Amino acid sequence: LTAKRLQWALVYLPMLVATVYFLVFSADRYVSESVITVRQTSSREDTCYLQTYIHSMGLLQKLDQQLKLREHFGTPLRDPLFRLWGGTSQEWFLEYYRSRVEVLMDDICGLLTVRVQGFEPEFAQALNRAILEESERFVNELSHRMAREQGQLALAAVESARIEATRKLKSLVVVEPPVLPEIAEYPRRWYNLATLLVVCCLIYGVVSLVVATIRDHQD
Amino acid sequence: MKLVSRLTAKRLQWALVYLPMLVATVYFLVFSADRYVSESVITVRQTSSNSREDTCYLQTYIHSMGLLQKLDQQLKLREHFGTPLRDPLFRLWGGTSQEWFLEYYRSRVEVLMDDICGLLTVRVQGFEPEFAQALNRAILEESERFVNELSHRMAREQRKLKSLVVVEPPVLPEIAEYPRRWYNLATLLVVCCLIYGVVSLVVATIRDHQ
Amino acid sequence: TAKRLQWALVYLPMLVATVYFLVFSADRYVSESVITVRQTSSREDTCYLQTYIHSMGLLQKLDQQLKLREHFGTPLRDPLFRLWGGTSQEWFLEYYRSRVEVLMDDICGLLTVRVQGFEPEFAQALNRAILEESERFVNELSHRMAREKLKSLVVVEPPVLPEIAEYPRRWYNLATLLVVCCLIYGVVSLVVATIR
Amino acid sequence: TAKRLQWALVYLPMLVATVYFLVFSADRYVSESVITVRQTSASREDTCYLQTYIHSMGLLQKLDQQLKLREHFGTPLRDPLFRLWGGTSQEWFLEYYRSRVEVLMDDICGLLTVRVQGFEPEFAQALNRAILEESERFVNELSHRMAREQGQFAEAELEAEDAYKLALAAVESARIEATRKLKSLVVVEPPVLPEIAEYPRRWYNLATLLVVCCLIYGVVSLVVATIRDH
Repeated sequence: LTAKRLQWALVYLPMLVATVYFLVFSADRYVSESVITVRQTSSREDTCYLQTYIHSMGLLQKLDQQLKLREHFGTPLRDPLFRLWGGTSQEWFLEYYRSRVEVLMDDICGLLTVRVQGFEPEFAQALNRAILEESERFVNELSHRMAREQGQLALAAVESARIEATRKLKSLVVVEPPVLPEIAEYPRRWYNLATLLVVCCLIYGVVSLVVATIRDHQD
Repeated sequence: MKLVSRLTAKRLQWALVYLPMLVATVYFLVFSADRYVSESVITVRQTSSNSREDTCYLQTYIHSMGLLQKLDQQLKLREHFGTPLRDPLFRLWGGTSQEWFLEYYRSRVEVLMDDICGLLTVRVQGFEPEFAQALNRAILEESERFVNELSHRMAREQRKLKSLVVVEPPVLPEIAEYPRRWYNLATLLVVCCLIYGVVSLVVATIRDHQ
Repeated sequence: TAKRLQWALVYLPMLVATVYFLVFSADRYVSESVITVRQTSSREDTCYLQTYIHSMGLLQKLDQQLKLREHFGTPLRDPLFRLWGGTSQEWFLEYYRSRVEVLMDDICGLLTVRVQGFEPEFAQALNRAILEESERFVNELSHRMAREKLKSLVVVEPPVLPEIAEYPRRWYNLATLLVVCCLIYGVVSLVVATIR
Repeated sequence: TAKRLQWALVYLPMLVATVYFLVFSADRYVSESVITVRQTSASREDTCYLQTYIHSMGLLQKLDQQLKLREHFGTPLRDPLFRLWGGTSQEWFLEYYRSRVEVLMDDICGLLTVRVQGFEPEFAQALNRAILEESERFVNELSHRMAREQGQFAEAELEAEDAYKLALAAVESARIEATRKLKSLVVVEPPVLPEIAEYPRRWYNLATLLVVCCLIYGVVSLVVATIRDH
């Protein structure tokens, strides 16, 4: 258990693996963020509804039928970690999508920021636009169905029910529309490499100090 | 006290160190039964004005008994849950009591409440995915019927008053979420080790003391 | 000596509990019901129901309706949980309060009532009579207020016929008694050894 | 190893700093304005909408099409670290603009303070006025987007006579809603024209560099002592 073996098996090997991954094997991932809010036309419950519905399963069924997500995410064969392996289960696909699309909530303003990822910037922007339009359609159809079933003299009630069923009661205002990225911000190769270098340097130092400490006993 | 010296290091190991993974491996791999899960997300609204409390009403009503009787008459849960004879732990034995059936149904159907803004999530386990989806849909339809009858009664004593919002409809699973075989094996390894270390220390000090 | 506290402290309660729970105990079925009072047009009415269920007048009306004094005297084999004949009215009140457990869930205003009895149909009938009389009192309060169907009772979970005896848990009671008896033995042995 | 160790993590770092700061650095002028939106005839949510929109990306595209900040921010060649290099990424441009434009909100009153940076005073003032005008137009456009859909719905409904009356009244209400300035932005302090720079604070960063260099020197001396005792 010499120092050469510890340096080779704790510092040089993991840094070598990380270097030959992040430089020649990793696949770039472009993000396309947007900032949205849903308001009543002359609201925390509706933004919770949107936050849940974005990570839902029916939205995935619609989006996979629309923009062909599965065959897009299987394109980069060089990177084996972030690619979507073919023939995988539906639950793995759902978890992969939930990892790719990140939704954050600003509770002070109730603003939903959605950052989607894709291996092509145009695909990421198209996916974000599809998410926005499907979210608006869902938040509209919910109120449409609710008012139509609630409304279902008598003639005035029928007229009120039909005009409520056809009215655009809800609307989604796009504060910051889905942008088209130019370069990929993921993965942060150099930051990850520096963090890993610090971590294995500290780990090697700690284990070397421990080894010297146990070796101190010389009966 | 004479049996304390019998417990050598090799003995206590076969005792709680290896044995447990033997039985865990012969159960979780060749004896357990898959359990597909269907998940739905709902919330009831204030349409009967012309509302978390109604959601807790629904939370108590889902884990009730009359709903279980209705579902047993409708979809025959009792005969379905006895299907896997391979795994008795995850199976409903025939001829059991009604209360044990109620506890089994409460264990299978899991209801959670997102409390920051009140979203009712329901996860239903079944040995076939289509049966889990059907049970979830039946639970939702009886849910809507009860929340409508909840008002229909006082309206009659004094039209769809309330309504059920379906954020996430009952999905049809493809692969089985439970049981987590390798995960349970890993946690079992961790616990069996920890207790072996602790009991080795305590048997060492009780051997030294006497 | 130390054998006196070894035997007479922990063993004799275990033989007593064994000869009670195994043979001398009487099975007690239990029914449950989950309700909420709501106006037909409200926590105050819920608190009114809470203090009215465990009251005196309701006990008199229930004794007239169903004669619980005869029903709680049937099992002669159980000397503790049976209702002794010719007891005081106050002991009857405490017995009724023990046999009918009401729990309040105030995060949404839910009443739950669990009624124990030696017959399952009797337990269901007692639960239904309690629900009916509580509803009658709920509207009678407003009727007497406005005299010089105002309110209704919402039934989340109606009374249920029990099939097996949920109470008492013999093995659970024996185990927790064993644990406490051993603890008591441990503490008294430690102090009686460290006093020396 | 012993004496040359300090001649690297402290003195040399402090040096590569003063010759850059007092010779290589170029001044950066600051233009300050204080704004608050208001409903005509709380209002904090629209102010925080505005806070999001100022640092947003579409506003940067509009400002680049209007005033062409890309070539302006690359004019001073004397600062390799502070200028905007040519051919850099769009995201780096967004980060640079976010760094240059500073937005604060005081919440006990809800006033927005916008402090923009530049290399000329006239350019800084014109940029501040550009964000002011674009924000004032943006709030009105956001409010009118919610009204043009109602106008379209009323036009669809327009396609006994009481139905005609309500269809005309609703479409007239939608028309007068779509053409009215519903959200108006009032300026407490208009953008000002600076005279001297303030944000190239030479003496402030030198103390921080001194502190971090002393900390690095101490920790590196301690680990060197460790490895020497080993």
